[PDB]
Parts: sequence; structure tokens; C-alpha cells
Amino acid sequence: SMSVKKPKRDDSKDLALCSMILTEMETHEDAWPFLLPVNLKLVPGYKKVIKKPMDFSTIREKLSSGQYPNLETFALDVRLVFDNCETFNEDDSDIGRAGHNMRKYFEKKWTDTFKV
Ligand SMILES: Oc1ccc2cc[nH]c2c1
Repeated sequence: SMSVKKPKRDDSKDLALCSMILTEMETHEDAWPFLLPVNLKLVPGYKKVIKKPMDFSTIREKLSSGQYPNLETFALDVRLVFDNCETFNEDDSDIGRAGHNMRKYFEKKWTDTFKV
């Protein structure tokens, strides 16, 4: 409360660390469904169904331009990519399984990097 401050973690490296995690995401062999925005006019239904599209390049743009207030808003956008993927694709479709794989990969790197 007022004039009573809880110790807060050192967040000085958060930008660099999220950037490094994102780079690893981007280089993963299963990243291809998520590298660029979905072709809004080539994937029928995607525009109406997916209310908040997100993808790695858009996350990179936002990260590079100071559009994430904190590391948690960055994680929200990454998870959004995979939540959207789950909504639209079958679990055992190539794109669906890629999403599950990428999510697992992200959450471990997230835990390992920040859950000190
Ligand atoms: O490459 C794709 C194609 C379709 C969807 C729907 C959510 N994420 C997607 C990624």
C-alpha cells in the first residue's frame, strides 16, 4: 500500500529475454503456421471466428516497438497464438499438432527463464 513496497523482481532483462524466447519460437521447425498473419482472405472463416488474431511477426513488431508494458502481456500474446490455433484447427491436423508442440515448447522456456 501507500509507502509500503513489496520487493519486486529485477525486470531489467525482461525485454532481451522475451526477445530471445521469441527468436527460439521463430526458428522451431514447427513454427511455420504462426510466422506471419493468417491469410485473412484465403482461410475461410478465420476473420469472423478468430476475434483477436495474433502471430509471431506481429509479436516481434510489438516487442520491437515498446508495445508490451510488461513480460506478462508478452506471454498473453504468445498464448493467444496457440489458443486461436486450438479453436480453429483439429488436434491431430498438422497445424493443430504444431500448435500443441509450440505451446509446450514456449511454456517450458517461459518457466525456465523467469520462474527463477
Ligand atoms: O496457419 C494458421 C491457419 C489457421 C489458423 C487459425 C488459428 N491459427 C491459425 C494458423
